[PDB]
Amino acid sequence: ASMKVLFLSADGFEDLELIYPLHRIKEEGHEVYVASFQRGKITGKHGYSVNVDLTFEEVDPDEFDALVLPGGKAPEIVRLNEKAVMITRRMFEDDKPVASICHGPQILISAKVLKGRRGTSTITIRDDVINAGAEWIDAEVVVDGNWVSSRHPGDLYAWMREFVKLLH
Amino acid sequence: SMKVLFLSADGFEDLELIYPLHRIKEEGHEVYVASFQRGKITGKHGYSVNVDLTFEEVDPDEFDALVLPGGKAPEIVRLNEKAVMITRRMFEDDKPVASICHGPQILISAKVLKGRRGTSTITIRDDVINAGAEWIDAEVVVDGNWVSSRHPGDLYAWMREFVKLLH
Repeated sequence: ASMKVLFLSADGFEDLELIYPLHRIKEEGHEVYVASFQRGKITGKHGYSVNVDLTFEEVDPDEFDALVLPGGKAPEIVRLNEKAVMITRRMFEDDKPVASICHGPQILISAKVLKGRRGTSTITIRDDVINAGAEWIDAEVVVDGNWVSSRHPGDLYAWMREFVKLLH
Repeated sequence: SMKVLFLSADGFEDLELIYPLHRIKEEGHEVYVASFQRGKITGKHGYSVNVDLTFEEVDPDEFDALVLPGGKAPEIVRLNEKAVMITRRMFEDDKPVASICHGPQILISAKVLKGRRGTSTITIRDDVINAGAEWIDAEVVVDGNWVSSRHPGDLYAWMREFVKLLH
């Protein structure tokens, strides 16, 4: 079956980490939506632009089948938005497929869903993932039930290779 | 499992090189970045990729498919006789060749486009037409072995069709 996949991001996203899964997932015939603080566009660390489909306030988590959490600087401000964190917690706790890369897990940390879980992130926040109760693993991709996690843009091939398997 | 060669240089459009590298590797194919020299090459937006081999080191007979990303790189790549030879040989041998944006400037220089059909960035439409091809404004065009797209907005469709050609 086809899915509606939600992406949470903001200005300062790591360009490849948002744009790669958008296209890769759309290739499969899934529908992709980007939520952020405001309608309009968001701009990456490296200058690429992405259109925003809806705001965090507008999101009904029950309307979406899967969640993607790219990295960059964006997770540090996205994790301060209580709605974005509530969306994340709801979707993750409902056991919907959730994909994260790089700093994306800072949103998962804030969502208080990582205790007893296993995955990865940029190693620069390894200690924070551990402090959130998860086992941190240094690997290109980790699959922990619904949670598919990778570290950085070198891992993109493996990240979506594993994530697309959950999107049916 | 095929060996897929990418021709690029400094000034490449970052997504147009990096998206297909990962997308194709996902499939279990082996990917190779060739440029003027060993070391690294850096995109328009500052992403870096390692160079696996030089143009002069490439035997086109050892590669199964070819990818030609865009940006500023094609305009200097098309000046390299060997890079142009690699592309002419692989294309005439009917191996899968994917191009996007300015990548077809290399195909123009390889003199392989007469009576062919495809796309590119619209800013070089007239040059593709002058090379003997029919130019189509579409997110992806498939003309036998030649899969062509225009710009980063077309990436999903571009590799969707190209991966099919690879299997």
